[PDB]
This record gives sequence, structure tokens and C-alpha cells, in this order.
Amino acid sequence: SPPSIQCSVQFRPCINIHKGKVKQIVGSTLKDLDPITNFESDKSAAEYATLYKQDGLKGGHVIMLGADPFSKAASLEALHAYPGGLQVGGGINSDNCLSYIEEGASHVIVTSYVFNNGQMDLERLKDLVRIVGKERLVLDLSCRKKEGKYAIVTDRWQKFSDVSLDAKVMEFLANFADEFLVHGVDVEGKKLGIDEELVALLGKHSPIPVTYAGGVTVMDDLERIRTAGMDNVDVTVGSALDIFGGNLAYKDVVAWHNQQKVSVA
Ligand SMILES: NC(=O)c1ncn([C@@H]2O[C@H](COP(=O)(O)O)[C@@H](O)[C@H]2O)c1/N=C/N[C@@H]1O[C@H](COP(=O)(O)O)[C@@H](O)[C@H]1O
Ligand SMILES: [Cl-]
Ligand code: NA
Repeated sequence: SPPSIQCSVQFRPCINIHKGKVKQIVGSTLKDLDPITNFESDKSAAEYATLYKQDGLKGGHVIMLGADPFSKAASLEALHAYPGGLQVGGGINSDNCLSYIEEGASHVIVTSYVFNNGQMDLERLKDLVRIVGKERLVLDLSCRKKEGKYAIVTDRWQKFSDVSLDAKVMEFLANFADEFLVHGVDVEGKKLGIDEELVALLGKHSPIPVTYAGGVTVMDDLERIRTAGMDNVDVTVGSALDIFGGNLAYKDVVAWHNQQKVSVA
């Protein structure tokens, strides 16, 4: 709870593009293998990107949710507005991963492509690193408590894998990923608070930077990210931000992000 001169928890914004529009939803209600929608807008994804660039927020992510091809064009708008500022995910694979780097993304975020038959596919994973480099790959290990563990979920969170999120998995995938992104899908988009157990896990055993996402609702929940995460876990807020129809002031969340860069001088 008291500040840290060494560590600084980053706010990592998001842009959730579904069927061509910017939305925030309860992602666990997507059934495309109607989702509960928290917010829709016709504002171009490029305007959210420009806002983040203005406030110096780096390492946020654009998600192309679903197969609709108009989501691809809206994502390139945001990446073109904020070159190098955004990670981009949503159906990244071997054949298109490099293309997203060449459109201004700093990273691609991957889950489903590196999973086959419920297992981590080592050869697919090595193909990403070969093409884009580990430094431009983010692995998303979003998960859901199942039989006492955190099972990783694939295919837009509509399939349980057979890999559980634990220390041994993170030590291994860290040889292939610059960073980890982890949604607590049970609580995601539902504006009810966060998963403290998952954040505590991510902060104890992740050897590379890890962003938690899901259910951040009030400013006090940002202080739990610090507390449970031992100042090791970055945090995403989506459905609660006032710019996505919530009650949480985006400007307050930015101020909190800058308050974490504590300088003695
Ligand atoms: N059903 C889904 O919604 C879904 N499924 C997968 N993704 C992401 O897409 C990316 C690519 O996955 P693959 O296509 O490679 O499997 C990965 O990062 C996935 O986690 C999904 N979308 C996540 N959306 C994010 O949920 C967060 C909101 O938080 P909140 O404060 O609580 O409102 C923000 O990060 C939103 O952009
Ligand atoms: Cl699979
Ligand atoms: Na959401």
C-alpha cells in the first residue's frame, strides 16, 4: 500500500473492437464458436489511440474480437494513430503476425494459435518467435478457476485448455514472450471487482512483465492490484472507464498511473 521508489505499476489501456465498432462487453458472454454489451460507439478507434498517446500511456492493447473483417480496418486506424504505442491481438497466427508489426504495433498478443488439442503447441510457438521475435510477442494466458487451479482458456474464452496457469508454465513461456497478458475472465466486464487470487499468483510467479485485466471498478481496486500484486502486475480497466460508459474517471486513472513514477528528486 505505501509507495515504491523501485517499482511503478503501469496503467495499460485497451481498445475492444467488435464487428467494426469500439465496445466493452462481458467477454465471457461471447458465443461465436449475443454478448452482453456494456457500451457501443461510432467514435473511430483512432480517437482512443490519440488520447492514450497524448497521456503517454504505453503498452496498451487493441483487441479485434470476432472474425468480422471490418474490425481489422478499425485496428489499423488505431495503430496508425499511435505507432509503436499499442499491442494488438485477436486471431494472430503464423501467416499474419509480422504484418501487424509492420502496421505500427509494438507487439502481437496471441493465445489460440499456440494451442492445439488443449496443449501448448511448441512448434507453433517457435514459429511466432522465428517470424516476429520474442520481444514483439505477448502471450495471453487468460484463465478461469477450475478444480482448484487456473485453467487457461482459448478460442475467445469459449474452450478450456488442458494447461493450467502456474509457476512452471510462466517460467517456460517466458522464453517466448516479452510480456504476459492475463484476463480474469470470470470477473471480466462485470464491474464487480477483481480476482485477487489471480493477481497474487501473477505477481508471485511471473518472471516477465504481466498485465492483469478484468473487473477493475473503483480506484480502491487499483490499490489492490499493487497490494496483491506486490507492485509487479500492470492493470487494464475497460468497462468501468467513463470513456466506455462507466463511472471511473479515465483522467483519475491516468493521474494514478503517473503517481506511481515516484522520484526521490
Ligand atoms: N471473449 C472475449 O472478450 C475475448 N476473448 C479473447 N480476447 C482477447 O483477444 C486476444 C487474442 O486472443 P486469441 O484470438 O489469439 O485467442 C487475447 O488478449 C484475448 O484475451 C477477448 N477480449 C478481451 N477484451 C478485453 O477485456 C478487457 C476489459 O476488462 P474489464 O475492465 O473487466 O472490462 C480489455 O482488455 C478488453 O479489450
Ligand atoms: Cl486447442
Ligand atoms: Na470488457
